[PDB]
Amino acid sequence: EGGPALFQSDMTFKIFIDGEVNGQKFTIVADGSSKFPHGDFNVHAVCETGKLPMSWKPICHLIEPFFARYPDGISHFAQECFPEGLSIDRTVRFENDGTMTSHHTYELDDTCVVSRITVNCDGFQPDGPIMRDQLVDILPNETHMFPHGPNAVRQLAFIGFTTADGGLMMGHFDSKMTFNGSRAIEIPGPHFVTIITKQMRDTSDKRDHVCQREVAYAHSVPRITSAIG
Amino acid sequence: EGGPALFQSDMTFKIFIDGEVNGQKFTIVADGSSKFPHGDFNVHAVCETGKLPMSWKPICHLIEPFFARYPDGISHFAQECFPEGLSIDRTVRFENDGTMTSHHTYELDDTCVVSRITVNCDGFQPDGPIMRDQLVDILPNETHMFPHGPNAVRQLAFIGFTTADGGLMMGHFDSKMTFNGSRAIEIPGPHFVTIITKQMRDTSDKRDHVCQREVAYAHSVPRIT
Ligand code: NA
Ligand code: NA
Repeated sequence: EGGPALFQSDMTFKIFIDGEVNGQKFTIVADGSSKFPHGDFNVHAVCETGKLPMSWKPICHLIEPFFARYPDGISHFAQECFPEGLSIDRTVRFENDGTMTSHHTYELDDTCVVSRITVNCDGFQPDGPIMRDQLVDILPNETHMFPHGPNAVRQLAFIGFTTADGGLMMGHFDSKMTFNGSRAIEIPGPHFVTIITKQMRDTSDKRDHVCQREVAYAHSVPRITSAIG
Repeated sequence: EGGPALFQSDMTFKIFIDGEVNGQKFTIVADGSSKFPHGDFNVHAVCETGKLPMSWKPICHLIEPFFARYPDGISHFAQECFPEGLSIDRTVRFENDGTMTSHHTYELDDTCVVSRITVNCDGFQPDGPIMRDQLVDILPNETHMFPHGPNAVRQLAFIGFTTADGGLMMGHFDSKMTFNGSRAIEIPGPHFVTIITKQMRDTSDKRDHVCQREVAYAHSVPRIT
């Protein structure tokens, strides 16, 4: 078919993030694993440039759609896309402050997916909860997957973050995933992928790092036909 | 006695929509019932000005949040608002198209809920998918509910409609539900309400007649560690 074939074993992945927040460059490298059947995976992320000038929380969606556990009967696009891979173009528009714009590419290196991401963060308030690291947790969410022309899928999401003063920071996530090949590919119908994300500190690592576990799984909701069933 | 105690019965409801779309005034008088434990209900939507001048599709959300089946661990704000009732302010932004701004009030009549809605449909493309009635299916969605201050909840959603050309027109839905009381009211934490709707264009006479079914229920999602 046959991308899903390749992902039937336990994979590794490596992430290279080249970023810019308010004219200030930063670099994040990450690695982790996803044991079959997937949909529950951990990543260790380190800031190469010493200290991250912002909250690690908004970085969560940067540090693997092919690792979400999909169901039998919904087509797993991210996985279909290999070996030739896929690009992602993504904007996160945070209400009353900055926009995160990223470009991703994914290559398959045996049982290792290599991810290369440039990210720009502009218009972020230097006093705000993101720059001042006042973000407490990442809200779970129901992202919405929509077929998009012949080579793409579109992921729309509301990503919310709890602040220190108990309020809420809301990002408008819009993410295009484009298949790199020219061959026809199966494009899944409208569905959902649920994403729950927790960021933790490992006492082991002295570096500016996070460990991050994501539980992600796809699902659909039964359409009604008057009765329906 | 307030809140969900009022909803422990079977119930009807009534909707009055005063609207306009790029000038064209229209009134809708929808009516329906919902049956304990609710979460699945029908509405009979009747235009009192004859022809609805745009698709009936984007009107789905206009034609009952208290009729969602809420599980036990999740506070049902829409119901807790009663008797005092609830007001709603709602914007829906269509990519490359117009914006529905609506304002709803709700009032309890023992076991009947009265809905009073105004809605401006503006900036809509005169030849686009909505005005040309080119939208086939209303896609289902997982609306996101968030606490919004001491007396409100915010509902965010992407409401997709499939077009004639087979593609999808996307609505960015932002709706603020505010308790109209001074009394203290529980605000639920972040959750979701799954909404599934099916629309049908019931036997046509001097008026646009429309039937709609909606399954709608609230849920949380897992948490880690
Ligand atoms: Na599919
Ligand atoms: Na609750």
